[PDB]
Amino acid sequence: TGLLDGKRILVSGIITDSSIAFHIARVAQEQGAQLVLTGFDRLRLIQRITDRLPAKAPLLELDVQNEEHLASLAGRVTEAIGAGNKLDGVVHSIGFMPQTGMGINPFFDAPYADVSKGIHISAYSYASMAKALLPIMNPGGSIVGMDFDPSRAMPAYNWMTVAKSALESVNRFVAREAGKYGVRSNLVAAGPIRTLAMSAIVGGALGEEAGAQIQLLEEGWDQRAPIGWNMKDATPVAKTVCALLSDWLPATTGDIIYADGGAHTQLL
Amino acid sequence: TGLLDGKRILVSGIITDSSIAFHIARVAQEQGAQLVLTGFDRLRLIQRITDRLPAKAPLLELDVQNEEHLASLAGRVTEAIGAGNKLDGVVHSIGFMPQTGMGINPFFDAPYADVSKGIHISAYSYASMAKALLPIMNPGGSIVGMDFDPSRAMPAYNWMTVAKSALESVNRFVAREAGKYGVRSNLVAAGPIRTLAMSAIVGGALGEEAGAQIQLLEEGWDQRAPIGWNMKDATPVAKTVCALLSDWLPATTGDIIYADGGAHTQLL
Amino acid sequence: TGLLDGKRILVSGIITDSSIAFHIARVAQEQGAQLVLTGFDRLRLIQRITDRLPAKAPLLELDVQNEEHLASLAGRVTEAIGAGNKLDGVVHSIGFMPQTGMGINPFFDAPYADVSKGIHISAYSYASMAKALLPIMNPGGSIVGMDFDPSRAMPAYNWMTVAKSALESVNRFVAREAGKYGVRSNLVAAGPIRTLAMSAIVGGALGEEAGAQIQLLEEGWDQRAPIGWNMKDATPVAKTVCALLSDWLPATTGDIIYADGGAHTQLL
Amino acid sequence: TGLLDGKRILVSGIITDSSIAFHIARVAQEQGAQLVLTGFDRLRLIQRITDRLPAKAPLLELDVQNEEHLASLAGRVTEAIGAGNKLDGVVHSIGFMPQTGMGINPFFDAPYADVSKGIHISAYSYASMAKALLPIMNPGGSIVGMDFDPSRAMPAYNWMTVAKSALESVNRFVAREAGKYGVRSNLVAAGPIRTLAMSAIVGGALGEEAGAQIQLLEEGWDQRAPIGWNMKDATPVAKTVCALLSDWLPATTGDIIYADGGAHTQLL
Ligand SMILES: NC(=O)c1ccc[n+]([C@@H]2O[C@H](COP(=O)([O-])OP(=O)(O)OC[C@H]3O[C@@H](n4cnc5c(N)ncnc54)[C@H](O)[C@@H]3O)[C@@H](O)[C@H]2O)c1
Ligand SMILES: NC(=O)c1ccc[n+]([C@@H]2O[C@H](COP(=O)([O-])OP(=O)(O)OC[C@H]3O[C@@H](n4cnc5c(N)ncnc54)[C@H](O)[C@@H]3O)[C@@H](O)[C@H]2O)c1
Ligand SMILES: NC(=O)c1ccc[n+]([C@@H]2O[C@H](COP(=O)([O-])OP(=O)(O)OC[C@H]3O[C@@H](n4cnc5c(N)ncnc54)[C@H](O)[C@@H]3O)[C@@H](O)[C@H]2O)c1
Ligand SMILES: NC(=O)c1ccc[n+]([C@@H]2O[C@H](COP(=O)([O-])OP(=O)(O)OC[C@H]3O[C@@H](n4cnc5c(N)ncnc54)[C@H](O)[C@@H]3O)[C@@H](O)[C@H]2O)c1
Ligand SMILES: Cc1cc(C)nc(SCc2cc(C(N)=O)no2)n1
Ligand SMILES: Cc1cc(C)nc(SCc2cc(C(N)=O)no2)n1
Ligand SMILES: Cc1cc(C)nc(SCc2cc(C(N)=O)no2)n1
Ligand SMILES: Cc1cc(C)nc(SCc2cc(C(N)=O)no2)n1
Ligand SMILES: [Mg+2]
Ligand SMILES: [Mg+2]
Ligand SMILES: [Mg+2]
Ligand SMILES: [Mg+2]
Repeated sequence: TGLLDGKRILVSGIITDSSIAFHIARVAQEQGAQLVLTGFDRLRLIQRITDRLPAKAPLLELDVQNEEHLASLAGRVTEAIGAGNKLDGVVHSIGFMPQTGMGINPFFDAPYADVSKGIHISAYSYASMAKALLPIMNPGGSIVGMDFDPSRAMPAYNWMTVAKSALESVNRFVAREAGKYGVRSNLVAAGPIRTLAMSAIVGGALGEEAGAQIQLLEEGWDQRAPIGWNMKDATPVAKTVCALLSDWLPATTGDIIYADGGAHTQLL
Repeated sequence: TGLLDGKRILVSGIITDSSIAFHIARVAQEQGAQLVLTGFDRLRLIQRITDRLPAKAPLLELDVQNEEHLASLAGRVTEAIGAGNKLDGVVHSIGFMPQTGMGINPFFDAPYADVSKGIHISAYSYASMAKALLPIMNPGGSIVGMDFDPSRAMPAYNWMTVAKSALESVNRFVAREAGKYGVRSNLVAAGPIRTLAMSAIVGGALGEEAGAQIQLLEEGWDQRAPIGWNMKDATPVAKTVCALLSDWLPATTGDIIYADGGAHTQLL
Repeated sequence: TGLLDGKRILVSGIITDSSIAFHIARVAQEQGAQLVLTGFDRLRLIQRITDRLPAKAPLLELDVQNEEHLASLAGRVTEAIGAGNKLDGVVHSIGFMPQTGMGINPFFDAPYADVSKGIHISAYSYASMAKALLPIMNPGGSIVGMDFDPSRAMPAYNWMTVAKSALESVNRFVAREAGKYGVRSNLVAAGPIRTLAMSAIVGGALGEEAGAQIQLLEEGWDQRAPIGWNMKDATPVAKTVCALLSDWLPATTGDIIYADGGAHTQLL
Repeated sequence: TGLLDGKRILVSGIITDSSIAFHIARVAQEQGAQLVLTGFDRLRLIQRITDRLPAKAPLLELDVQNEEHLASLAGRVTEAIGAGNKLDGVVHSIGFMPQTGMGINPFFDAPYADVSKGIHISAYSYASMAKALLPIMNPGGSIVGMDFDPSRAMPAYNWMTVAKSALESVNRFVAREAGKYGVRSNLVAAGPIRTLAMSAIVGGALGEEAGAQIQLLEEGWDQRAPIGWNMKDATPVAKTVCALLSDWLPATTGDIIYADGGAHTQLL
C-alpha cells in the first residue's frame, strides 16, 4: 500500500549516492514502484551505487546526446519490463553544463559549443526522453523533470540558469504532446542540494568567488524558507517527485512544483 | 492505508453537494482522514448535505466575519476532537463577492462596502482562520485555501479576481507565521467548476453578457488544457487538496498548486 | 520641447517635499506638462509644499474615501483647466495602511477595519480615480499608479503588501475600462524610497524589529540591483512615471514597469 | 530636440522594409539618433533597403555565428563613428529558427543541430553582442533586444518559444555585466507583427495547421488587448524600443517591457 503501488517507473540521473535521482529511486521503491534505471557512461559505477537501493532494478545505458540510445530506448525498456507492459512514470534527473558555462569563468567567456552541449543535456533531452517514452506510457502516466528556479539571474550558475529557463519552456511543450497520451509533464524546482558537485563548488572547484557566492545563496535560501531548507536532505525533493508520479495531482501539467522550503515566495 | 490515515482535518465551505469543499471532504474521508466541518449560517441545510459524506463528522458554526466565532473556534474544535488532540490539516474553501462586485454590473460601479465584504470573506479570512487554528495544529501540518488564478484580468469575475489576488498575497504571509509551527500554507488554483452559482451565472443570473463571457472562458479553458478540463468534475481538485494535506509535498509553502488541467501554462 | 509638452496632467499624492508625487510633479513640469494637483486633508500644508514646484498649479482637495469629492472631481478639474479641455494624464501616488497593518504588530493582529481602510485608499481608489477621470481624458491618455512589488512576501510591509497585490489586480481591470477611451493604465513598481515615513520606520517608529528588517531589505535591494539603487533619489522613479505619461509607450497597458534598479530580476 | 538627440546607436536586424528593426531605425533617426547598422549575409539587399531610412547610416556586416565578425565588431563601429566616440545604444533585433523547429513539423521532430542554431542566433547572440559592444558603450547606455512572450506554450512557435525563454534568461545575466559599465539591458516583448515571414506562415509556408493556429493567435491577441493590437503596425513597438534607448527609464534593467497592446495582462 505504497503511494506508487503497481507503478512501473523509469528513473534516469543516478551517478552517486548523493544524486537527487538516487533518493527519488529510493523513495519510489519504498512506495511500491517497480523501477527501470538509466545511466550515463559509467555503468559499472552506477550498478554498484544502485545495489544500495531497497530493491533490484534493471539498469539501461542512456547517453541523451546519442540518437541510437534514444531510438532503441523504448524497445530496451519493454524488454526489461516485459512485452504488454508499459511505464506509468518517467523521471528526468539529468543536468550538465561545461565548466566554462558555470562558476568564475566570466558569463561572456563561455563558448557556444559548451553552452549548446549544456542546453542539449539539460533542456532538449527532456523533449528527447518524452519522444522516446510516450509511445510506451500508460494513460494517467507522469513525466517529471528536475528544475532550479531560473526566474531571476544569480551568481555562478550562469549558463546552467539559462538552460533551466529553456527546460521550463520545453516542459510546457512536452505537456502538449504528453496530453495526447493522457500523460502529465511537470518539473520539480528544488532548493539547492549538497550533491558531490555542489560541495566541490562551495569548496572552490570552480573558483573562490563562485564558491563564496553559492555559499551565500544557500544561507539566504534557508533564511527565506518559512519552513527552513536543509540542503543536506534530498528526501523532501524525492517525496515531491513521487507526489507528481502518483494519482494525487491529476489535473496538473506543463507546470512547476517548488520543493524549495517556500524560499521563492519570500523576498527576505 | 489511505493517503490521510490518522490525520485530523478541519474542512470549511460546504453549502451544497456541488461545493468544492463537499468533494474535498469526501476524498479526505475516503483517504482515512477524521474530519471536523465548519458551516456558515444555514447549519440545518449543511448538516443534511454532510449526512451524504462517507463518514459522520462534527459540524461547527463559523461565520468568518464574526470575531466571537473566530475567538471560540480552537476551543470548539478541541472539544469536537478531544483534549490533547490537535489538527493536522485545515481547508479554507470560502469565497464570496456581492453581486455588485461580479457580473454585468460595471467594474467601476461596485461600492467599496461591497468590495470590502468580499475581500473580508474571500481573502482576510484565510489569515483569520490560520490565526485561530495554528495554536491547535501539529508540526508537519497543512493549511490549504482555494484560489482562482487572478494573474490576468478576465470578464465578469471583476472584484472576485481582485479578492483572489489579495488572497495569494495573504497566503505568502500566512506561510511565514505557519512555519513557526512547522505548518505549511498553500493554495490550490482550480479551473472553473460548475457549482450551483457557476451554473446560474452561465444561465444569466448576473446578466447576459457576463454569462456569455464565462461560458467562453470555460470553453477556452478545456481547449487550452493539455489534459483537458472537466468543469463538471471537482474530484481532480479535491485530490490535489488532499495531496497538499498529505506528507507528500513537505517542502512546499506560501505557494500555489494549479489543478486546472494545465490551462494556465498554454496561451492557445 | 519637453517630453510632455502641451499635456494636461493630474497629480495626486503630494504631502511633503519627499513625496514621490512631488518629484513626479517637478519632472512633469520640467518636461512641459501643465498640472492640476490633488491633496488630502492638509491643503494649507500641501499648497506651501507645492509653491516649491517649477510652476504654479491649481490644487484641488481629494479624499479618496469621500464619495462627494469623487463625484465632483471631474467638474472641479474642468473648471481648473477650462471648459473644452481634457486631461492627457492622471497620476495616482496614494497609499496608506494603518499602523496595525504594517511594522512589528503581528500580521494576524491587524483588525479588518484597519486592513479595509488601507485597501480602500491604496487599491480601490485607483479604480475610483479612473471612474471619475476617464470621462474627462483624451484618447492617447495615460493613467499611472505607484506600486511596490508584492510578488513575494517581506517582513514589516505586511498588509501594505496585500494592498499592493490587490492594486496590481485593480490595474488590469482599470486597463479594460480605460481602453474604451483610448487610455492606457499602468503601474510603476518603485524600489524603496526614503520618504519621511520610510526614514521614521527604519528609525524604529513601527518597532525595532520592523526597522531592522526594512534596513536589511534596503541594503539587499542596492546589492541586487545591476545598476545600483539609490533610495535617497526619487528622480529615476519620477522619470519612469513621465515615460508612461508620454507618447513613447503607446502599446503598454494593464502592466507594471519596474523602476527598481533591476533588483527584482536578480536573486543575489 | 528628438527623444534621442546626440545618441549614437547600433541597430542590427534589418533584412526587409517590414523588419521590426527597419521601423526601430526609422523612429530612432526621426528622434535625432545617429545610427550604425549591422546586416547579415545580403549586404547589397540591406543597403538598398536602408537607403529608404530618413538619414544615411554606415552599414557593417555581422553574422552573429561568426567569431571573427564579433571580435572585429567594436573596432569596425569605432571606425564608423570616429575614434574617441562611443555608442549610447545597441539594438538586438535578431531571431532565427530553422523550419524543423517551427510550424507543422512535430515539436519532437526538430533535430538538436537545428534547435542549437536557432538558440545560437536568437538567444546566445544577445550575450555575444553585449560582450563585443560594452567596451565601446558610454555610461547611461542602453542595450535592447526583441522578445516574444514565451511564458506559456503556444502552437507552431515551438522551439522559437524555447529560444525566447532562453533569451529572457540571457538578458538578466547581460544586465549584471552591463551594470558594471553603467549600461542597462532590457527586452521589448512585442505582440505579433506581420513581417514577410509572418505573412508567409499565416499563408501556410510552414503547413496549413500552423498557419491556421497563428491566425487564431493573432485574432485572440487583438481581442484581449485593452487598447487593441494592430499586427500591421510596427510603429508602437519601435517607439517602445526608443523609450528604452532614451534617458527616460533609467532604473529599469534585466527586464521586459511589453509592447503588446496589454494582451498578456488579460485572459479573455
Ligand atoms: N543539486 C542541486 O542543487 C540542484 C537543484 C535543483 C535541481 N537540480 C537538478 O537535478 C538534476 C539532477 O542533478 P543532481 O544535482 O542530482 O546532480 P548529479 O550529478 O548527481 O545528476 C546529474 C546526472 O546527469 C547525468 N547526465 C549528464 N550527462 C548525461 C548524458 N549525456 N546523458 C544522460 N545523463 C547524463 C549524470 O550522469 C548524472 O547522473 C539535474 O537536472 C540538476 O540540474 C539540482
Ligand atoms: N467554482 C469555481 O469555479 C471556483 C474556481 C476556483 C476556486 N474556487 C473557490 O473555491 C472556494 C469554494 O467555492 P465553491 O465554488 O465551492 O462555491 P460554494 O458557494 O459552494 O462555496 C463557498 C462557501 O463560502 C461560504 N461562506 C460565505 N460567506 C461565509 C462566511 N461569512 N463565513 C464562512 N463561510 C462563508 C459559503 O457558505 C460556502 O460554503 C471559494 O474560495 C471559491 O472562490 C471556485
Ligand atoms: N516610499 C516607498 O518606498 C514606496 C515604494 C514603492 C511605491 N510607493 C508608493 O508610492 C505612493 C506614494 O507614497 P510615498 O512613498 O510618496 O509616501 P507619501 O506619504 O509621501 O504619499 C502618500 C500620499 O497618500 C495620500 N493619501 C493618504 N490617504 C489619502 C486619502 N484618503 N485620499 C487621498 N490621498 C490620500 C497622502 O496624503 C500622501 O500624499 C504610494 O502608493 C506608495 O505606496 C512607495
Ligand atoms: N515578427 C513578430 O511577430 C515578432 C514578435 C515579437 C518579437 N519578434 C522578434 O523581433 C526580432 C526581429 O524579427 P522580425 O520579426 O523583424 O523578422 P526579420 O526576419 O525581419 O528580422 C530577423 C533578422 O535576424 C537576422 N539574422 C538571422 N540570422 C542572423 C545571423 N546569423 N547574424 C545576424 N543576424 C541574423 C536576419 O538577417 C534579420 O535581419 C527577432 O528577435 C524576432 O524574434 C518578432
Ligand atoms: C542546478 C544544478 C547545480 C549543480 C551543481 N549541478 C546541476 S546538474 C550536475 C552538473 C554538474 C556539472 C559539472 N560542471 O560538473 N554540470 O551539471 N544542476
Ligand atoms: C472563483 C469563484 C467563482 C464563483 C462563481 N464563486 C466563487 S465563491 C462563491 C460565491 C458565490 C457568490 C455570489 N455572489 O453568490 N460570490 O462567491 N468563486
Ligand atoms: C510601499 C510603501 C511604503 C511606505 C513606508 N509607505 C507607503 S504609502 C505611505 C504610508 C504611510 C503610512 C503610515 N502608516 O503612516 N501608510 O502608508 N508605501
Ligand atoms: C517571434 C518570431 C516570429 C517569426 C515569424 N519570426 C521571428 S524571427 C525571424 C525568423 C524567420 C525564421 C524562418 N524560419 O525563416 N525564423 O526566424 N520571431
Ligand atoms: Mg544491496
Ligand atoms: Mg448518510
Ligand atoms: Mg515658489
Ligand atoms: Mg533614400
